[PDB]
Amino acid sequence: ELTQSRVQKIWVPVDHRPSLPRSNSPTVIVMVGLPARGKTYISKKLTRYLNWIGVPTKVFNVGEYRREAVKQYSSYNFFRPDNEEAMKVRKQCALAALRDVKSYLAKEGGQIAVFDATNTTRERRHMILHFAKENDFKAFFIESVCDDPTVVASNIMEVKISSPDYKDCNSAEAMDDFMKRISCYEASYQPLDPDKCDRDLSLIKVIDVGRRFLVNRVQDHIQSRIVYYLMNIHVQPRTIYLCRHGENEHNLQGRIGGDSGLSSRGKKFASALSKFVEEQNLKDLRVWTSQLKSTIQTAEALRLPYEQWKALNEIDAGVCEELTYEEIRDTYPEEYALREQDKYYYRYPTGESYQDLVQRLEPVIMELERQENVLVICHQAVLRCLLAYFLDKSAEEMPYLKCPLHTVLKLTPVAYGCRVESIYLNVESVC
Amino acid sequence: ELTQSRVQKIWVPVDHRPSLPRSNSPTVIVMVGLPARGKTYISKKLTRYLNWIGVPTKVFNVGEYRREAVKQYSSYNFFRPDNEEAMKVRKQCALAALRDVKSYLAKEGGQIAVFDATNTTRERRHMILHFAKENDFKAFFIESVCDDPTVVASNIMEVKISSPDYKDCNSAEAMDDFMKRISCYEASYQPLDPDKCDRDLSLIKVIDVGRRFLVNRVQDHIQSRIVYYLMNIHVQPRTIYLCRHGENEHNLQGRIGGDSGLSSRGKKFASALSKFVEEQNLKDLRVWTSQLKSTIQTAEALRLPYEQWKALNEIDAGVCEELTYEEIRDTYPEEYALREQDKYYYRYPTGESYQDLVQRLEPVIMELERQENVLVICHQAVLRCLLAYFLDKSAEEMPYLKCPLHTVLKLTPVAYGCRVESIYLNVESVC
Ligand SMILES: Nc1ncnc2c1ncn2[C@@H]1O[C@H](COP(=O)(O)OP(=O)(O)O)[C@@H](O)[C@H]1O
Ligand SMILES: Nc1ncnc2c1ncn2[C@@H]1O[C@H](COP(=O)(O)OP(=O)(O)O)[C@@H](O)[C@H]1O
Ligand code: ALF
Ligand code: ALF
Ligand SMILES: [Cl-]
Ligand SMILES: [Cl-]
Repeated sequence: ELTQSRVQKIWVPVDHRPSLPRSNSPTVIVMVGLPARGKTYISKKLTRYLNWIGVPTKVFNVGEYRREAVKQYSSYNFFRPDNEEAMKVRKQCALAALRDVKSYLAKEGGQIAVFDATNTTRERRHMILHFAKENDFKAFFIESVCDDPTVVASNIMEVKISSPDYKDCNSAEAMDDFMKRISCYEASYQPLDPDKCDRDLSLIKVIDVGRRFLVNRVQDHIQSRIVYYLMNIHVQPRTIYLCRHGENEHNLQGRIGGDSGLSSRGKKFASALSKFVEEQNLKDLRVWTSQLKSTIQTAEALRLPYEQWKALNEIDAGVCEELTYEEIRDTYPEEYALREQDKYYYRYPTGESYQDLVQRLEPVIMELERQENVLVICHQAVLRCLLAYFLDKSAEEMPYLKCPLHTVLKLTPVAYGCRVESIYLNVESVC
Repeated sequence: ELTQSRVQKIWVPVDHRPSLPRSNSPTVIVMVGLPARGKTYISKKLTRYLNWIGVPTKVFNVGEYRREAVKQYSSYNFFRPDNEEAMKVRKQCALAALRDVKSYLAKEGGQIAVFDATNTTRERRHMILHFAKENDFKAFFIESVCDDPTVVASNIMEVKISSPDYKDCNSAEAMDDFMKRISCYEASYQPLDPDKCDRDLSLIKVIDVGRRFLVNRVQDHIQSRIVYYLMNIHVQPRTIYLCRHGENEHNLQGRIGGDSGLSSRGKKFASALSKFVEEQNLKDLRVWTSQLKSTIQTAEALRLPYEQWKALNEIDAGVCEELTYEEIRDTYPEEYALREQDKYYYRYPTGESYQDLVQRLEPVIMELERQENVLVICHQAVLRCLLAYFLDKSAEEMPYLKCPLHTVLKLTPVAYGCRVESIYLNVESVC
């Protein structure tokens, strides 16, 4: 005796509860490396990734604990190794972060805590290891090694000088301060040593902006997924454009899904998309579509090579496919109402949830990380899922993100994330 | 104007051909390392993987060229570095393999050539690099480093002593010969050096049976996928059991697909499966199901924890879902006949192909590589796809593999692959 859950449609054993109804290991990811090595960029982008694929992850940025504890930054003097008081403030900030890590993992349902600090000494890492061990937490280390002066300078310009630590600073003096800050750490810096001392630690060393990796003792599937991700991201700037198919005939009829073709306005969008792309004047631009006709017709207007992904097809509405929202309310009032109250987890009978979409889209996201400029012509539910990943929107908000017809979303890197610009292509469509 | 292809259902631009109709880089993977380091095991298992996911791959095992050129092996004396004639035979075998690599990649449609030899000197690798460069082939190196005497001995016992090179040998003398063979290579062995000399090569060094990896300059998505795979396989023995759901009510009716429940014989299978598993007497056994009721009912009979994968659900027959094969022939004679002539690539309208299945199953296969003992309770088309991967069956044969109801397929490692044993659980079912 199994029953199907109403929202997610999962078969579960009938729990004929008795008259008194009665009701693995979390991981600490330890960032390691000199200042302006990408530790915070990695921490946030990895966390963005892990949350989107359904692993509860949170960043514990010790520098933010320090900013909050100390109130205003004046100089690199705070980071001198001979600075006894600042050392103990720094240490207290780390312990306060660790307190919060313990609470997040052991009491708030978190799976992955990203412990973002320098962690450049064996003694500090021994301290974190002791803490993970006493809490039954796994520990995975990510060290970023970058000795290239151009990359470090560029990192300082891009994220440091505009930091609230330097609000009372100009660029040249910000840069000069930050360079001296970095030199404070150099004498005591003990890089991870997997071939000797760190033999037994689970780690990845990311070398020269991802050109080279050293990987030791991956222990489980989450570490395995983390490593895979870290090995496929790159820092060089690029643009991602996302749009729906031009309006289609089912849009005109208010019928959901199917495989209908472009209306005459959908085809006007497709020509305008073509003019938009040409005006972007990109050296190389990849174009991706789903396998549904409306996206492929749209891409055909571009006269560029394109590639079809079945993983980009619109959410499968199962028994509701091809129905209007009025016929859904009437034939399946119960299904309509379940969906409205739990829109992310809700599965159409014999169809999909947004949650299912996320899993189908995982390889699309991994390949997008590998690409440079890309235009993705897709579908409402798909686009929302992709946008949530790029803009770090939660599961609960994902199915409501605003993704109208005939509008390009243009995503560009700024600092520790993505900026979105909307470009409406001035072609009417149903609402 | 787009038309949908008949077999694969792909939208393509109508090719209104004129009256005269007119009609990237391949990769050489270079194995590196001492004898009995797993080079051939890796070459074959990687190739098995790449072919199953649709990348045409072939192994060029230089040792097999040498076996064929020289006729009978007597001793390690053949591999002495002072052996002028054998050196030139070895070199000629390598060049003949390279000739075949060129032909496979440049003329036969191959994408990945796995060049399986020792390749232990910088001079030999320079030679292969020159060959890839002059052919416009990419080159990716995989070195296996293993200094553990227990692993090397175990490798010799498992694959070497039973080699046709040692047909006129007993174990002790086979082992002794092979150890001296290995020592021939040690003086001239130049390991890959990514931190200096090999700075510019695309490579992975696999260290101590996958405990540690060094990765340099992954150039593209195929190398990226290769690395991911190599990092998630392990050599320790284990068993995989595969079976269909116990017979279901749609089986009884000859209706395909749906989400029907177990018949009374399907439930007798489920109890017997339970007794079969208990008799296997495994320490730890993972159980995986799809999200369709019939597999989950089957797993419930086991009283073990199990995990549901949507990726394990039966092929989606789209418009043919829930129809009998007689109603399919009658309503869709054309679809019936397209399927019969091209069964792997054929997609049901609004449904799936075996090809689609393979893509959905990729993460199931990657996680299976990470596991130890696993029982997968699934569905006919799924099981066939999985079996093809484990038994290295081609795409064309995959949809015909024999996968009857109420029968466990038990897969165990032997040498460079998997052995299958069939265990019928003595419970009748429709045919
Ligand atoms: N692996 C890497 N090596 C060096 N720099 C990187 C890496 N990944 C990202 N970056 C750069 O790091 C910059 C941000 O540095 P940040 O993360 O604030 O450093 P940290 O936390 O180490 O002080 C971004 O400009 C990004 O381009
Ligand atoms: N990374 C590895 N390191 C060491 N041994 C391995 C590795 N991977 C597989 N093996 C073992 O290699 C054995 C087969 O060796 P083989 O592939 O014939 O070696 P080679 O081609 O280097 O002479 C198998 O028993 C398998 O267990
Ligand atoms: F049918 Al749509 F975005 F409107 F996939
Ligand atoms: F319905 Al089956 F194997 F018979 F999935
Ligand atoms: Cl310091
Ligand atoms: Cl030799």
